Amino acid sequence: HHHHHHMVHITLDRNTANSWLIISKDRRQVRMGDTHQNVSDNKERFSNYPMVLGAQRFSSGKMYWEVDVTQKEAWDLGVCRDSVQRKGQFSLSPENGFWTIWLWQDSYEAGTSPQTTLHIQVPPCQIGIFVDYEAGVVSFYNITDHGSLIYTFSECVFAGPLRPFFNVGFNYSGGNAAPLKLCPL
Ligand SMILES: CC(=O)N1Cc2ccc(N)cc2C1
Repeated sequence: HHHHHHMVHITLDRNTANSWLIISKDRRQVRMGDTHQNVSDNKERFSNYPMVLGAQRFSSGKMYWEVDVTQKEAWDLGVCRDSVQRKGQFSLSPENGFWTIWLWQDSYEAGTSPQTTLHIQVPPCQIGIFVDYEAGVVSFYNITDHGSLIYTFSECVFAGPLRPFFNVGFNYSGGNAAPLKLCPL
């Protein structure tokens, strides 16, 4: 891919974070804390899962960013509508306003309904995410494997402003404490 030149500087929005997340001072890294992080509740926070949004909102254009997933066992990445549900249980699907991929139990899957099996030969340490708003496209790239394509959602019906979406995953195993990190341009 040659999407690198649409690079955007993403930062995380503390106000949207699940109350157990710890976001770095530079707002470029997030990890699961071992307890509640002593913040007030608000209507923006994801309550049920270790999720957080980017601060940036996109309603046009082409955008590209990269995320480091080194040594994690579980995570979700992509974009979502600004108006997605925050409270209670929900599935990650385009019908619910999410365009995502994930790692879970040693398999990679795209957040379609039902989910789609991904075929990745080189487990990624960094993921590239490309959004073309006008084209209705969200694509995922394996930066560890020379930028190879992972998955493309096409004919996307965004139906509103988009935000970068992150899930650091639970850490029941003790093997998933590592952060998600936004990689430098
Ligand atoms: C609401 C719910 O079922 N959750 C969210 C959450 C957050 C942190 C921890 N340690 C456990 C759980 C389970």
